[PDB]
Amino acid sequence: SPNVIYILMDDLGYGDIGCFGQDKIETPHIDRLCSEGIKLTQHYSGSPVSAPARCVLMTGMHSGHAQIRFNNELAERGAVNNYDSVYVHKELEGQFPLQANTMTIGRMMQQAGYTTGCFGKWGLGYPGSEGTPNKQGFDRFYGYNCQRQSHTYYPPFLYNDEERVYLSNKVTDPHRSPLDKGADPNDPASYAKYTQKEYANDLIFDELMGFVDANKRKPFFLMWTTPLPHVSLQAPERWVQHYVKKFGDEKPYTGQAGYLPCRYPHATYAAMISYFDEQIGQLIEKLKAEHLYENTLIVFTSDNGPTFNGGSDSPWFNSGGLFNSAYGWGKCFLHEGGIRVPAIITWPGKIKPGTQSDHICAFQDVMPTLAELAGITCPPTDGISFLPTLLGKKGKQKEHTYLYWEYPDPRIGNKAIRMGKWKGIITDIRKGNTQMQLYNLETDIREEHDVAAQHPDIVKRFERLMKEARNGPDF
Ligand SMILES: [Ca+2]
Repeated sequence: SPNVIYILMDDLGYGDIGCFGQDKIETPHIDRLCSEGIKLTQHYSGSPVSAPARCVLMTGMHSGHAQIRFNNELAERGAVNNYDSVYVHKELEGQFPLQANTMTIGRMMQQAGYTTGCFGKWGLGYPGSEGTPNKQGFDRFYGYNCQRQSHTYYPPFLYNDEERVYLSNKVTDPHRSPLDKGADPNDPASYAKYTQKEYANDLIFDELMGFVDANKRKPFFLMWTTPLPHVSLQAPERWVQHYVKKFGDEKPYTGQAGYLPCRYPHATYAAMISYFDEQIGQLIEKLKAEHLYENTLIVFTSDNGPTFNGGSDSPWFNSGGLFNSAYGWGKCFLHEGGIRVPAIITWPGKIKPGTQSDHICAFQDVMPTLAELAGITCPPTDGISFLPTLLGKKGKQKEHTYLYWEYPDPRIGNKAIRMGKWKGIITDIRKGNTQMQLYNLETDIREEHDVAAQHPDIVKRFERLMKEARNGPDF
């Protein structure tokens, strides 16, 4: 029974990595990983935003049954959106917590005899709540507790388990740090203030690598929940200048769509993804040097589809790959562009290299996949193990009747069903819309041609399945 490294990136689109068609952003170590394992082409998140995605991944329940179904900042506590206030008052930090005793994949692997660690970003409970990493199946945690904190990669502090660790970085509000009055928006000098002493991704990595060196002769389950490449656009100058030389000059980003200004927004979005690629490069080198590559299975995926704000340019990178990535089609919506995420798994000598499965699976399935892989009775779950697909024995791969998603955000409100080629969405639910859009993913992968009027029988089946699939108060 092997080691597991579950690498989860943040707002990385279907087509943001070379082996899913990315032309501009170099992902050598990620492509090398693909070439040495199975590429999943119909792998879905729990949600088109972070907290419910990670809730589904951890709990093994789908977005219609899950504890957390939207990004909930608990603003009743006070000035949660003020970074000065959050620096002083940890009671204002982070997001709605998981309940105490919640069976998470971390806790499952723990009572399976695995040393467990999470490194990067949490988002599933505020400091001192019953939902902190260390109380939710993780022996070890390091990085951002809070999704709002990670909006800057030079934060004033991070967490080492339950304790804060203060950094040589001035407290900033990345939503309220415009360019100095009458600074030339075309001079890189005017952006220098968005680079401080300690880049969070450096620290998170040093600590993840320390955890590996610490547990090399032990069975370990390690989740690398990096906040990259979530905006703001901050990356080492080495990696930025690589892409300024490649892409050439470009219009500066001056914060029009929130987060920090950025002189070279394209070059910097690339730099961010290549920087992280290179970290994966060093991890693999260490696994090999410590003779662990053969006994270590590795997942690489993204928590949701690509974004529309913060100086991101998803259309220019075609970050959605097969799917549209403009606002409405990606992050925050149940269009394929937002919920389908690139997925790679390697287990050398067990998984077959250079292979591909189009098996329909999702974050729910990760719990039972790990339970089967670890030889342990699976807790209750909405998941179906996809270990049979990983090991080439399609003959014993159970299939979902259908997949359900709901994102009951306060503004819009979204429910969706996939069942074979048929993909139904109800959006604008908050505005009182009950009308379903129906897409044939086999003839219409970009979901640009509603055919709900032509299949009243399928719409009705889907309407009933949406009622059966879900728990809790409706919206
Ligand atoms: Ca995300």
